[PDB]
Amino acid sequence: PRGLELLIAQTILQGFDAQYGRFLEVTSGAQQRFEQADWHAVQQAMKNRIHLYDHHVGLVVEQLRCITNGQSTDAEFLLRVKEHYTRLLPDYPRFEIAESFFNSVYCRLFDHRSLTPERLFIFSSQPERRFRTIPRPLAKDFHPDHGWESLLMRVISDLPLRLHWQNKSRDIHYIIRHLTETLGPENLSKSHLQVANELFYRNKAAWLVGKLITPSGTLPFLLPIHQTDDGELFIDTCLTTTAEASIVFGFARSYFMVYAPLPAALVEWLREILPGKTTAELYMAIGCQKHAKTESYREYLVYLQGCNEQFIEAPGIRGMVMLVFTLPGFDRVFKVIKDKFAPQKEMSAAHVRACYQLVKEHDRVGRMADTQEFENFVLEKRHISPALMELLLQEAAEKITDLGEQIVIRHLYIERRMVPLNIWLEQVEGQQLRDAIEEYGNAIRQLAAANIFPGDMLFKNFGVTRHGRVVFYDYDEICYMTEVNFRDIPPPRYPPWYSVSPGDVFPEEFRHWLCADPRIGPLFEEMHADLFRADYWRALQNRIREGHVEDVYAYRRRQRFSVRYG
Ligand SMILES: Nc1ncnc2c1ncn2[C@@H]1O[C@H](COP(=O)(O)OP(=O)(O)OP(=O)(O)O)[C@@H](O)[C@H]1O
Ligand SMILES: Nc1ncnc2c1ncn2[C@@H]1O[C@H](COP(=O)(O)O)[C@@H](O)[C@H]1O
Ligand SMILES: [Mg+2]
Repeated sequence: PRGLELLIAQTILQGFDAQYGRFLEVTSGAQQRFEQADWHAVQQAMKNRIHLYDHHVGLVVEQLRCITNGQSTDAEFLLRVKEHYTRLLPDYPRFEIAESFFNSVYCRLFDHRSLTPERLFIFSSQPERRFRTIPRPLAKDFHPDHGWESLLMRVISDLPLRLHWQNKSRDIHYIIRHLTETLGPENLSKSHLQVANELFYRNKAAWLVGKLITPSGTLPFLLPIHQTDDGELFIDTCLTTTAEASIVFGFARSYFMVYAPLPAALVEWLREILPGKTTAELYMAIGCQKHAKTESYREYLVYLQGCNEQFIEAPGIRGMVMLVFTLPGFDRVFKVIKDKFAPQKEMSAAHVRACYQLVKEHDRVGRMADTQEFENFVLEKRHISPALMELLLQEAAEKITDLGEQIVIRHLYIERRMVPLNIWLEQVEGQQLRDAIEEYGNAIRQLAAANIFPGDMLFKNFGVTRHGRVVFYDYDEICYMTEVNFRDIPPPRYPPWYSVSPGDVFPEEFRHWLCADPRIGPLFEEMHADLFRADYWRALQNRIREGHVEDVYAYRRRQRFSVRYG
């Protein structure tokens, strides 16, 4: 009886302990991967780290099964287990993530249905932290008592990175000028530094994240440590702006790889810098993706209970395969695969689902948005707008089940809500339009350089962020770059003896679409003409196959030290 309820509760908790343990054993390898520039490893780590959590929830559920099987499928029994599990939390440093794990297990057990607040931690059970004193620092303070050249030499001479610096003084002085031109000699000496103990690794970079304490108030202080074609460590640029920081930790970049024995602590410190990020967003930034899903559902529930607006179909051009809706004042959209696709389409829901999975664990490169897959998402009929309820019933009838006052959508994705780039290009003008086309062209370029070929490059498949960045979001259109045949001469039209086969792509036909509006055409020819040349694309897939891995700067290129300062 009791003993069993306890074993279960404890095997679930032992499960979380083990998964987080494994999770950071992986993370700790980031330094070595970067130190030996093993770029291909860095990416496999991103995939293995992402699967860990589900792997363990898997093991734990199997155990839970053998351990009983008869009771696992029993809601009365699990009510007790939750009871005990909850009494094990007051101790655990990572209790919040411990709750998510319990939920994950609960869900696998009941195939994601009947999720009441009494059966799982949809809410928390624990009092809000509101931090005391971290058991151990997590960040060090640096005062310029001879500082700036001394302060910096001291911090640069603290990184555990085992490679040679290709002229520190050089980089160290670049940093000084920036601060100087930014704070003014006076306050620069009134201001100090507080840099996090751990480096945030991502791709071919090792990030330093600290706080610039100005008498004006605290500010972001980030230094992207890069490495030369032959192992030289150098600091490329320095960002002390909140907006800048928001991009570096943007939702369209792969999560950072930062060693964090106590996540909640790290998250809270982070709020200071980039204060526009919500709780889930901060977790997601440092890698706790599954836990952020838990927090996302909470922020959703909060916003929902506090608004008298109904769910309506997302603004823009309706799609051939997905049905996407949103709440007026909410910063996300829901996307569901439609029962049947438009005649012009010949792919399976399975393939669509595969693409979303493909990009989730991909080097998102800052151009593809993170998404959250939800099984059996529940909505309250009285919340769905009449126009939308009929769309769902007509387009996704198979994916929705009635429950009287509420409906259940079986599968769906949730992602950052942006404004469809096709709408932006019709709202913006002048400089703002140039910035969009450049931003758009560079999106294609970077996706391409990371073995991702957008399927349909039409504006309607891209979105514009709060910062005016163009991010791709129509994932089932995608295919790997080393999997498409680029061609020079386009097939005749007379708007087929000229045989074209699956995989063929004619970069010159792009002119026709991407340049039909006289407003933007010229802008393309000026900033992105290369995109119409099949030679350009083939060169790109050559470096891919050659195993090359292009660099990505989470900032404007004209901010790189080697650009502005000589
Ligand atoms: N992240 C988003 N933010 C804002 N609107 C979005 C977002 N994602 C999709 N939409 C809305 O839905 C439309 C895009 O639907 P979408 O392109 O994703 O279906 P689909 O992707 O075309 O099917 P397929 O992938 O096979 O091309 C846009 O018109 C846009 O208004
Ligand atoms: N259908 C759902 N409705 C509401 N929350 C969910 C749903 N599915 C999963 N979650 C939440 O997301 C976390 C589980 O993610 P997962 O393990 O992939 O099922 C849990 O902490 C749950 O609170
Ligand atoms: Mg589309």
